[PDB]
Amino acid sequence: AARRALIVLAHSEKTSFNYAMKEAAVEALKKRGWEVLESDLYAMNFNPIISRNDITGELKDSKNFQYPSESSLAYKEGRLSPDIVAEHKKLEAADLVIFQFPLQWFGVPAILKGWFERVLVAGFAYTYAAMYDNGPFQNKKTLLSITTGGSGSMYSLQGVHGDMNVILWPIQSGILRFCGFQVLEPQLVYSIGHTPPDARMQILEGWKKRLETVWEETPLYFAPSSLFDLNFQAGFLLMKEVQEEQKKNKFGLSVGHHLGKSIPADNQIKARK
Amino acid sequence: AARRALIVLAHSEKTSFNYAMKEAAVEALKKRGWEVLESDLYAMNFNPIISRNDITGELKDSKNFQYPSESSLAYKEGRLSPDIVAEHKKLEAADLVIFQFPLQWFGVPAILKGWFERVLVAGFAYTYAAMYDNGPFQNKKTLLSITTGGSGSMYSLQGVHGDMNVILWPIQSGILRFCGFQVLEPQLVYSIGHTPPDARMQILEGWKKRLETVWEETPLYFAPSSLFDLNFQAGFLLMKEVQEEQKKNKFGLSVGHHLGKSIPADNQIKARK
Ligand SMILES: Cc1cc2nc3c(=O)[nH]c(=O)nc-3n(C[C@H](O)[C@H](O)[C@H](O)COP(=O)(O)OP(=O)(O)OC[C@H]3O[C@@H](n4cnc5c(N)ncnc54)[C@H](O)[C@@H]3O)c2cc1C
Ligand SMILES: Cc1cc2nc3c(=O)[nH]c(=O)nc-3n(C[C@H](O)[C@H](O)[C@H](O)COP(=O)(O)OP(=O)(O)OC[C@H]3O[C@@H](n4cnc5c(N)ncnc54)[C@H](O)[C@@H]3O)c2cc1C
Repeated sequence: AARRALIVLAHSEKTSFNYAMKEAAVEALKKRGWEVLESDLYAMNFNPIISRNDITGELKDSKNFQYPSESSLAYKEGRLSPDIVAEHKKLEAADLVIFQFPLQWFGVPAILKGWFERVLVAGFAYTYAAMYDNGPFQNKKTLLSITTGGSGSMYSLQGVHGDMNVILWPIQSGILRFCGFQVLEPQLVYSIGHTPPDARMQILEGWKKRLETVWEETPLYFAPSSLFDLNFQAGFLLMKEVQEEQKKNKFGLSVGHHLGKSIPADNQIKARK
Repeated sequence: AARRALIVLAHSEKTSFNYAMKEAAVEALKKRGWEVLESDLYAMNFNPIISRNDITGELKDSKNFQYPSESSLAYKEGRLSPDIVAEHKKLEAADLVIFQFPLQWFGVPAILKGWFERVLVAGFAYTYAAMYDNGPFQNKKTLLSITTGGSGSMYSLQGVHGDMNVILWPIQSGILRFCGFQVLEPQLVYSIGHTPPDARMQILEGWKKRLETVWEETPLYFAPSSLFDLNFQAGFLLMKEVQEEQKKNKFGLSVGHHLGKSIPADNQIKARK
């Protein structure tokens, strides 16, 4: 059941808790006989910006340059930048992809974003035909390990910043679910700048221990594609019948599919129903 | 009433609609006697990645390096990287900041995100004391001009991707409202790869015309800070009384503050109530 796992880290300092959280996981997975691959973006000095350099050879139409087309084509033609391929080879091998990073401006780190924008190529990572539960990565599992500066309360429903589930949605459903991944519960660590030395260790211990059975956890619930007429005809809308039935439901499905009703609960924070 | 405006563009090609949308705005504001400043990030070859190079001189504690502290301090001590200050000077002058960019992975472009993470320094852009409607930029107005590859329907409540409002929330409330900005209605252009030549022009015309009166539009509604006990004591929670009262309300306040109830409407797309 256990095999290869990819750990993507987005942090410049080796003295950070984010780096700790990194080694911990690596150390953990290894003991359980896994095979860990790493993409320490800051270390690799990975390139975040997307440009016509990601492609090799004739640019087809270098006049009215368009990245989406130029790249998915470069992909099939195997003319993609070597540093971008390097990653694909890793993704192709990883069964479990883990993203370690400090929450920055309600989102993912610039350098990480770029990895998404550059690595997750159309044709490889996704296709209008192969979206969400049809995505290419449906056999792989992924989760987010985040480090927050603010406090847990700040993200509660009555907190200043608002529901944390909303924040994760764009990342978990928008990028990972999109591509096909099975999104597991996110590892949330609030304000480590406030947590004392003890807790920090117990947190690393909890981390390690949670990894002993990551592969056996249930994924987060995202609205299944079946509920939609996935065609440019219907406009990719929730099927009339499904809308019909859903009318009898008091709750929405997921954060993005609240359907105007009350949003479930920790739909994006806890895996269950 | 009219004066300086900053336009930040995140697009590599000068042949893109996003570039069109950019000149249009510039051209428009200028006719109305504005003074336009620009930060074509790809052009400027702006640096997106955040690291200890953004600081000049002695790094205080270059042992357990921590970017939040090291930077806000470099800010006050005027020891910030020159390219980062260049922007600050622009922000300080701009009355209206407009962000033009193609939606990428349900978010902002890597290079743009970096600008956020690097330019919006603590002490200048925000402070735990000065957040949201207390933010430093409360006198400036901002809006997002986005270009989507997918179709409008795809983002509807019954669409594959889900409510568009959720997507914008992290950006509009999380970054812009946070810092103090008055967030105006976002300029949404869905799938221009499908819109015909005509529409494209009319869209640019609409754009132009909408700018003749941007400064007079009403901002989007975000839950006012007054509703919270903004202190590390209470944990920045919605005041008990406010919770009390809010109990009689059927709808939540904003996307992030849905308070478990039904989310208003185009709280993030249309400015009104
Ligand atoms: C541009 C930007 C935007 C941001 N936006 C947000 C935001 O929107 N919301 C928010 O909440 N926060 C935000 N932050 C703050 C950020 O989330 C925190 O600074 C970050 O998560 C802290 O994690 P870290 O791994 O860097 O750890 P560090 O700051 O280094 O802190 C780790 C702490 O644990 C100690 N430690 C390190 N290694 C170990 C180990 N192995 N064992 C035990 N103890 C150890 C360290 O000494 C230190 O006290 C932002 C920061 C930046 C720069
Ligand atoms: C990494 C990545 C992630 C993405 N993620 C998403 C996503 O999550 N959701 C999504 O919906 N899309 C996504 N996209 C697609 C992206 O949103 C579109 O490719 C982009 O918005 C198109 O805008 P553009 O300005 O580049 O225009 P272009 O692709 O260049 O297209 C402009 C069109 O208008 C024409 N045109 C150009 N200038 C003018 C002018 N002055 N007057 C009249 N016509 C003109 C052009 O000939 C062309 O047909 C992603 C793309 C990438 C590369």
